[PDB]
Amino acid sequence: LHKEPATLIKAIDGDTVKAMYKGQPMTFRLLLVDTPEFNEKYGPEASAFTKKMVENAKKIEVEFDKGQRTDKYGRGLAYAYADGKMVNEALVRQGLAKVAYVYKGNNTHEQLLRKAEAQAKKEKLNIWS
Ligand SMILES: Cc1cn([C@H]2C[C@H](OP(=O)(O)O)[C@@H](COP(=O)(O)O)O2)c(=O)[nH]c1=O
Ligand SMILES: [Ca+2]
Repeated sequence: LHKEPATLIKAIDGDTVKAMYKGQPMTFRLLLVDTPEFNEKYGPEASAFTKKMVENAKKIEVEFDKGQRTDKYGRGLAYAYADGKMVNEALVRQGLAKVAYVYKGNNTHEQLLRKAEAQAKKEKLNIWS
C-alpha cells in the first residue's frame, strides 16, 4: 500500500474525518475499526482523541487498501496517518475502538490492529475496562 496526501477539513467523530483528497472534499471512514457513536459510552472520548490527532498533525495522509475504496454511503475507506502515525492503530491501542468490519480483500493491516487490541485489552483501557 502507499500513502497519499490529504488535507484536513474537519474531524467528525472517532472514526470519520472530512479531508480534501485530490482536491475534492470527502468523508473518510477509517478501515478495520469501530469507535462508539458520540452518544454512546467512550464516544466523546474517541471523537476527541481522533480530533486532537488529526488537528495537531503537520500533515495527514490517507492510504487505501487493495479492495473497495468507497463504501455504500460514498465515504472513502482508508488508513489515516497523522505525521506518519496511523490513527486507526492508535484508536485501537488506546481501547477507543474495536477491530471491526474486517472484510476479506481490504484487510492489509488486520494483524497490526489485532495486536494493538490485545494490548489494550490486557491493560483494561477504556472500552476494555
Ligand atoms: C468500516 C466499513 C464500514 N462499512 C459500512 C458497513 C456498515 O453498513 P451499515 O450502515 O448498513 O450498518 C457501516 C458501518 O459504519 P459506521 O460504523 O460508521 O456506522 O459502514 C463498509 O461497507 N466497509 C467498511 O470497510
Ligand atoms: Ca462507529
